[PDB]
Amino acid sequence: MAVKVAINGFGRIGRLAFRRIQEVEGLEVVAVNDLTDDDMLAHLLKYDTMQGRFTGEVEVVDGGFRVNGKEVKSFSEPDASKLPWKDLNIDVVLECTGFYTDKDKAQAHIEAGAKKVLISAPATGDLKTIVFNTNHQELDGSETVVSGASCTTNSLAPVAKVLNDDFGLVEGLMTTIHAYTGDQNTQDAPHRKGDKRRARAAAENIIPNSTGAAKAIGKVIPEIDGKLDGGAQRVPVATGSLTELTVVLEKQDVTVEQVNEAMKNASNESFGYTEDEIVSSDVVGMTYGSLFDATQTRVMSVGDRQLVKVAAWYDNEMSYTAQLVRTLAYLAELSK
Amino acid sequence: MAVKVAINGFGRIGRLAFRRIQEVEGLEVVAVNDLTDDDMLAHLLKYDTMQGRFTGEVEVVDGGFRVNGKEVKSFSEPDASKLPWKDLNIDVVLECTGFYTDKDKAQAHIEAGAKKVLISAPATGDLKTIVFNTNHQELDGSETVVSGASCTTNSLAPVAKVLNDDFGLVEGLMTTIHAYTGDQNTQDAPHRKGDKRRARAAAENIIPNSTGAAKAIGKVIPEIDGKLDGGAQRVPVATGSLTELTVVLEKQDVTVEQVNEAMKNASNESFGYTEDEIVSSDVVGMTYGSLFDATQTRVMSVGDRQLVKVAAWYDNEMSYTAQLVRTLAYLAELSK
Amino acid sequence: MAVKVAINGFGRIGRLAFRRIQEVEGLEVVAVNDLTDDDMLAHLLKYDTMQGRFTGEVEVVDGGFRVNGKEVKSFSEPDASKLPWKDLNIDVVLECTGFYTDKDKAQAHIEAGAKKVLISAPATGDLKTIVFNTNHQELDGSETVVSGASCTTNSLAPVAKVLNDDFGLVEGLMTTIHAYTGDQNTQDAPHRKGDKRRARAAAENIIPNSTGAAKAIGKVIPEIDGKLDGGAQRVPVATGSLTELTVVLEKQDVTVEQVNEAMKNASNESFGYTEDEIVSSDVVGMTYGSLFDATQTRVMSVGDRQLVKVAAWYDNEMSYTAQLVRTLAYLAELSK
Amino acid sequence: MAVKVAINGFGRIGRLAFRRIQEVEGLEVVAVNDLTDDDMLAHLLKYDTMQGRFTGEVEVVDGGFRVNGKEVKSFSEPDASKLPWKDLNIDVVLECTGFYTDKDKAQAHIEAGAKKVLISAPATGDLKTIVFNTNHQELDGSETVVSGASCTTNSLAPVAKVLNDDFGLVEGLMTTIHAYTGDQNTQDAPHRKGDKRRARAAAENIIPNSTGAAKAIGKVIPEIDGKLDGGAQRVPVATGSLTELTVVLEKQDVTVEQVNEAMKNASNESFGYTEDEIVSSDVVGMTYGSLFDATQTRVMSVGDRQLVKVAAWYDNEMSYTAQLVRTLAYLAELSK
Ligand SMILES: NC(=O)c1ccc[n+]([C@@H]2O[C@H](COP(=O)([O-])OP(=O)(O)OC[C@H]3O[C@@H](n4cnc5c(N)ncnc54)[C@H](O)[C@@H]3O)[C@@H](O)[C@H]2O)c1
Ligand SMILES: NC(=O)c1ccc[n+]([C@@H]2O[C@H](COP(=O)([O-])OP(=O)(O)OC[C@H]3O[C@@H](n4cnc5c(N)ncnc54)[C@H](O)[C@@H]3O)[C@@H](O)[C@H]2O)c1
Ligand SMILES: NC(=O)c1ccc[n+]([C@@H]2O[C@H](COP(=O)([O-])OP(=O)(O)OC[C@H]3O[C@@H](n4cnc5c(N)ncnc54)[C@H](O)[C@@H]3O)[C@@H](O)[C@H]2O)c1
Ligand SMILES: NC(=O)c1ccc[n+]([C@@H]2O[C@H](COP(=O)([O-])OP(=O)(O)OC[C@H]3O[C@@H](n4cnc5c(N)ncnc54)[C@H](O)[C@@H]3O)[C@@H](O)[C@H]2O)c1
Repeated sequence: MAVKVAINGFGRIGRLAFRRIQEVEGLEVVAVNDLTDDDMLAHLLKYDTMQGRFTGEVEVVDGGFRVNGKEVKSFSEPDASKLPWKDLNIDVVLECTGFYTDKDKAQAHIEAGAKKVLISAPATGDLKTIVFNTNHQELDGSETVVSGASCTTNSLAPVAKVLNDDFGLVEGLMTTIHAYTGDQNTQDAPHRKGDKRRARAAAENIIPNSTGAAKAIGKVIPEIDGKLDGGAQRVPVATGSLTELTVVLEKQDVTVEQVNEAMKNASNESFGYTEDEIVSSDVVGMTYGSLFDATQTRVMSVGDRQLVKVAAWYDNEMSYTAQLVRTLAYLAELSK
Repeated sequence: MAVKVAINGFGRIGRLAFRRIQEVEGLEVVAVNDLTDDDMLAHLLKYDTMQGRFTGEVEVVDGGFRVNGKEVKSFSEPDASKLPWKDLNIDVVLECTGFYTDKDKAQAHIEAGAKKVLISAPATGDLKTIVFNTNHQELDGSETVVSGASCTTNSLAPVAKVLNDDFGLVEGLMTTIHAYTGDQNTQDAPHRKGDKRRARAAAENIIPNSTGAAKAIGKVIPEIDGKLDGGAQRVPVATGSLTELTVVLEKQDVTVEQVNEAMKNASNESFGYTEDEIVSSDVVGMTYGSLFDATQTRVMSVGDRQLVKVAAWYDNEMSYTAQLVRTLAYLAELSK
Repeated sequence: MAVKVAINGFGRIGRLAFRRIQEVEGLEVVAVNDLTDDDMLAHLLKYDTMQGRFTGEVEVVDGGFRVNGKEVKSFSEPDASKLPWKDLNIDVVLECTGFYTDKDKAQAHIEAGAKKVLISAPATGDLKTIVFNTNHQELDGSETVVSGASCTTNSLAPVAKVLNDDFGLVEGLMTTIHAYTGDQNTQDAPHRKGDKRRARAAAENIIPNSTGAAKAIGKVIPEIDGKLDGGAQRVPVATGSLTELTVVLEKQDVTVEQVNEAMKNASNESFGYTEDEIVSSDVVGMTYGSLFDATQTRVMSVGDRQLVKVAAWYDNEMSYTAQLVRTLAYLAELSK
Repeated sequence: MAVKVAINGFGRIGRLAFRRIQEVEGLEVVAVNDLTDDDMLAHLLKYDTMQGRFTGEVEVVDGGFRVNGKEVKSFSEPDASKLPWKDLNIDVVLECTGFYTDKDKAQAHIEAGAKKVLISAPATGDLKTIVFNTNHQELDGSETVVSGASCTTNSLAPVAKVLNDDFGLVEGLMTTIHAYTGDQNTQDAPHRKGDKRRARAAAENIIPNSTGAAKAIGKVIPEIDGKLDGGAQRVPVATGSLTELTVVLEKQDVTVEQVNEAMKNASNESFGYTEDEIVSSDVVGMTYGSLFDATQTRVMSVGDRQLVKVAAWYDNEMSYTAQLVRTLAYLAELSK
């Protein structure tokens, strides 16, 4: 029998993690918690605007919903500490609500009976922040709370690591041209968090916004802590994003071909490499955490001084989710 | 000195009502209530994605904000019954939160000290529902709570009235191809009201939805109560909407020219008439409650049996708001 | 060996017909003609914004491109009469350029050597217009030029037939809320055809437009010729469309349940039936020609007089394409 | 009497240039040329998706259209060399077709009888490239063909000049997150220029693309020739754009406040300054060629090595047009 997973917050990441977990043996979602009725949950699992119809069968049943014959218990409890995790034998909670993004707060799940908690976002507190295939080996299995970092962090980390390992990273600035997300308002309206830019119509604007991804890349790659920073422009695509990274390197006389070859060599199931002139919708549903795009590599040289820019695609939904589920699996396998 | 208006809910309609009130003498907004800080409020008044920069000067001051030298007191009180309306001499509350859409609930403003309440939506309970220039003369000045109807009701009313007055309305069905609004989710997510369609990405879908507009047109035009019904398709424009009305008329041998001439004759500052082949973005900001579009008139005749279809544009924002503020002005003038 | 297909115009419908043909045994595309280089053709086959990555392998070769090991000859010839159809043994041309939508013009392919021509649109001239599973049996195999009708015609036909067969169709009007297409301008600009509405920014507007679908439904269902008419509102989704049909029926005391059951009974691989509260993106990629949506049925009754409204979803792209390919297959099978 | 202007290509820039010219005394548009009928031209002048209704009156007359009582002659001649510029006394052609972007080609207008040509784009050949208020004083009045550079170049120039003048520009890389434009396809289709990216659905994608803006900034600012490079991401807003510039400076220990103060001091009617948290739709219609946005300034410092990033907004339409008309006015004034 599988590792028993409970998803807290059946949102974009929660539901896609659910879908992704269907295709990973030894992981089962036995429970889902949100703030809504079961008809809504089943409906949002079946139908997904950007990610497509769920392929299996979804049925509403007493106390939850059944997916391909398998019963998922569901709950409507805003306070995680009151969830029946001890009774259900939860091995790991995928904390995907956006409201427990901190070690202390996530501990609610451990009190409620979960053995571990993996947060679908950056989190404050004394915990590890993990981008799979960049630093997942920093896990030893004894962690009770882990962060899977952010989508952007997952797109950035393998890129920054190659730049650092192969060229020496001096410093850099990043912009992610990022799809709009649920914390953005549909029409211009007050924003819960006081952000005057997330306050504006999501799908009608280029919207500058913050992110920690680059500032907190040091949590994932300690040897470059403090060397990156940058922000985001939220733009009107519902999913699919691009990280542009502009860097100063230690190596001199760096060429486009050298940067690209180095990226290619470091490719794996988390870090994709393409030379095709693709655009954002081509990466919707992709399971790479980061797709390095060699067509966008630039090297500006003035005398002995070089700036190097690179760009990596990610589906800020599915790319992140696939990374999150890998980390989940690995976290489980090490714990047993 | 002016009629003293308080806007409850500085939302899309609230803020646009504020802007529209700036250009109507004898009306002042002296107070605004919402659920946010003053920086947000001032910012959302200044900048508006679809409706353009606010032309005057907006400044944050102690206890509110100043618009062109005029002080607006602001509040952060989700329970209307606790607002200082008595102390401020509120003559009318523009109820624009979407949460007091019922005579009894809106009564909280009366208890708080407001003389009158006008609700920016259809509302249940023993009150009048008013589309300016279609039934505003049903007001006598003694009403304490009034509904300004919906945007769709305001687009539909003058059209249905002409159809009825001039041709006899037997029955009809309506569809409004309607811009998305703030009650719709940015990304597929749980919907507060359990509506599986309003739950979906607002700007990425054709989304079928309900409305009362047609079913409750009887509140505005009693002589055609129960003769209309229909729904909405929410589509990805951030504002600007079209109402398509398909009717069976008692008059025989009706022609396109007849329908069109009849609409033109009935035109005023609430009901515009056009023969130009416009599209939705051409009516953004317009102050007609309803723009009859003659180019879309159709008459299908099979023997003696005719179906007649017409279409009317409205800016679900500014068109409704202009109607609302006319009704507010009139309600005030009759009260004195 | 398969029926030998040439696709003229590797556009939206051309490429999707290509994809669809890959999964239908006894049909092969041996030739493609457009107005561009092979790199472009291959690229647009591989990547598709709304329809997803092509699953197989696509490679540019000398004189064309190779798909999963199979060679496709390609051409760049604007005058179809000059195509090497005789030399290539073309059994059927999928005419998908939008520029040969007439029997006489399409004859260019017969002169160039193709045995038959099937047009991806309504076409003038002495030829048959075919919606698969509604009137495809009107084909005997001796036709040299055939039209596959339009996307709208395919969504409307099975619906209209069931209304007529089961209830008696007196008359009706139709609106399709339709995704924007390639003959719509990106930004407001002159339009090649003089259409002041198709001239406007496709993805920023609700745009009223014509269609023949309903006026020429008589070509597909002769027994209701002249009884339907209507138009379109083009809206900003890149694909996925909805047909609303409002009708007068002969049968009295018709209920929603009756209309819905009658539609359900008529369902097949061309005509789907759903009771789920889906939205346009849920039909992207679907292969039904028409998805009847029971949640949108309405019956308006005033005394003895009834209006009945129904709505059917279609992917104006894939739904039409799947229909087109079925008709192509059938046309081939009857010819041999 | 005014400088007699003829607009070649009544497109986005052409029509907006027309509108802008209505509010600049001593400039008249007496003639317009495009590839379409007068009804379309007049319609597209009246109605504008992003830029709003034309305020004055537009009327179709014999041989052109009348704007506020003033006759504009119109033509339908793809070959500029055949235009009746001698007969009409054209002082300056605003070359806005996108098809004459080269000194030699634009010379067709001089042969046709125009005294001068100003091109609404970067242009090859022996001519000056002008960004108003950055290098317009490089004009002496004897030029017959001039380029007004690109929208991006206009947003970047005043920024780059300040960085250079005040800090010493070593090198930099730029990204413009740019609104989609008319040479982008509506749906994925072959692209006239073989660009596999401009080939994609303009409003559904983040689309990487080239620009010369930065590489040819050296035409406008010769003292920094060859020190900048960069590209674009076309995203789904219909207008309004942001230029991010990441730079290495000679001055050490630069702060955010220094960069911002430096930008503020250089502000004028071409180069605006804001500290407001605006978004793209807030700059639609603005007449600054560049709006420097202080909220986005970043300085990354690792020991003694700094990267400085800044961003300036521009309405790629109206910002560019306003700059183009300023350069037109000035070019005329010096010529007389
Ligand atoms: N959308 C993305 O690109 C993306 C990518 C990576 C990481 N993330 C992170 O994942 C988290 C969620 O993001 P999302 O886009 O899935 O958001 P979402 O809003 O789609 O989903 C959050 C869900 O949590 C539910 N919820 C809220 N409070 C709850 C409570 N206390 N108890 C139970 N359920 C509750 C909501 O009802 C909602 O369904 C955030 O921290 C976010 O930053 C998002
Ligand atoms: N938007 C339209 O096109 C449209 C048209 C006509 C009528 N309406 C109606 O107007 C009302 C508001 O619409 P909107 O589009 O402006 O929505 P919105 O979300 O912009 O406005 C809601 C505003 O009210 C505030 N609010 C919510 N609860 C509150 C509380 N109890 N106390 C104080 N403030 C509170 C919110 O913070 C927000 O500012 C709804 O009834 C809606 O149906 C909307
Ligand atoms: N939803 C839809 O877009 C859809 C659905 C049903 C039917 N149709 C019809 O099918 C046809 C094609 O539709 P589409 O959207 O795929 O077209 P499209 O705009 O994508 O382009 C069709 C292709 O024809 C090519 N072509 C090849 N030879 C040509 C020549 N001789 N002249 C002109 N073009 C040539 C063009 O380059 C283009 O790639 C049209 O008749 C259309 O109305 C489209
Ligand atoms: N943001 C912008 O759209 C923008 C900004 C700066 C510069 N520009 C540049 O200005 C130019 C115009 O751009 P646009 O956006 O207005 O393009 P557009 O397609 O909107 O307008 C081009 C117009 O020229 C017409 N035309 C008239 N005579 C022609 C002929 N002889 N041959 C070919 N076409 C003819 C076309 O019908 C069309 O209306 C291009 O160089 C473009 O790069 C565009």
